[PDB]
Amino acid sequence: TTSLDEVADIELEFEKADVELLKHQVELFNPLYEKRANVLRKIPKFWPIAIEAAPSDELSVYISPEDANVLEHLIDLRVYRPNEDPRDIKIVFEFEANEYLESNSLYLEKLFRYSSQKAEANKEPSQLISEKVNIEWKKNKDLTRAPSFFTWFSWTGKENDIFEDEEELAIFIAEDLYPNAVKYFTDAL
Amino acid sequence: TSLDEVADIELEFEKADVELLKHQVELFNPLYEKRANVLRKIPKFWPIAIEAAPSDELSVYISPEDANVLEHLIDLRVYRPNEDPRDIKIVFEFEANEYLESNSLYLEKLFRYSSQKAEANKEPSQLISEKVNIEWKKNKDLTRQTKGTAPSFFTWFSWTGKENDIFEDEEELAIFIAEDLYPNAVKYFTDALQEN
Repeated sequence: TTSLDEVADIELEFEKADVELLKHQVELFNPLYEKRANVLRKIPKFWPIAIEAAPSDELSVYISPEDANVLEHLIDLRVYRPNEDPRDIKIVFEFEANEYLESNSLYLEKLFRYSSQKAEANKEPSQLISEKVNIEWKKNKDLTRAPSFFTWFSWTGKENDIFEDEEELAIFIAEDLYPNAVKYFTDAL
Repeated sequence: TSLDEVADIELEFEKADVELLKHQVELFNPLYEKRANVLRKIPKFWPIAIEAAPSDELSVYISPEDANVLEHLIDLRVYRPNEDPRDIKIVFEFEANEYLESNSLYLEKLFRYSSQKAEANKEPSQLISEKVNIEWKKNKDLTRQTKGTAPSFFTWFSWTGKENDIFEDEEELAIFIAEDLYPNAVKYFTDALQEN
């Protein structure tokens, strides 16, 4: 067992501490977020304003002028880490009634699961996989057919192992947009 | 208003970030010490990891001559030794070389989180620091450059943040060392080791 072997093993210990730390983060921030979320819902167009105020190259860049008409009715956004593996992120979008989305799809939920295999096998690592989230577009308002922001909901990451815009966006929502929504909104004044 | 309620809540988030960082420190302190003991057995680990780290955050500030000094960097440590876990101490240790006198082989730079500075242009300046004295051997002082306007990496040690600028690249570098290079060092090293 070389020093090179020791280092790789110790790195596995760091991964476990990372998971322990996220567990603690989950306990800490869940009540704060729930409490924040029910105040934010009373602030008209809080989320499209915060998204617009967020760095455009992180999100705004992917949003059509038409995508923006849908997102104008985004009334709620939430991020969860609901699984025993705290690295899985669940992102929720809720829209008020509008001209584009059938009312079944006014609530859209997407789950990104940490993958052992994908993480194990540039090399800026891709770690996340997801299931296609179905959207019922109103006839005939389907922006999924430049590309629409809403195509992000079909991404799976199971086709290759490149770290793509969709996965990076998922992390931005979870680790930046969501914690900082209030700062971004206030920046907008 | 319901926007002044958001305010009160936002202060709770701020208390929680700090609580969370405090837990992080107790959690990782011994892991870093264990890791550091093994890394010291691995020659050139730090210059190899510095080199493999993203160039746009680090090696861009490193002239070839700087790099030559860094070939002799035998240890790098980051501490959060104070009450406020946002205070960072960054420690460089060098083996003997042509550039540093023996009492500058150990270089220590502390950054304090200043809430007054942080209260006052998107990732605004939050840290303050003291100049770290470096004793250079005769005619080896890399910070002494008039022409050749690009500052040696080593001018970073004199940054204080006590008088403010628009951006503070130096602070950005400090955070990168603390929050990216040091935690991801083994990952970076491994990328190089396995660029086969």
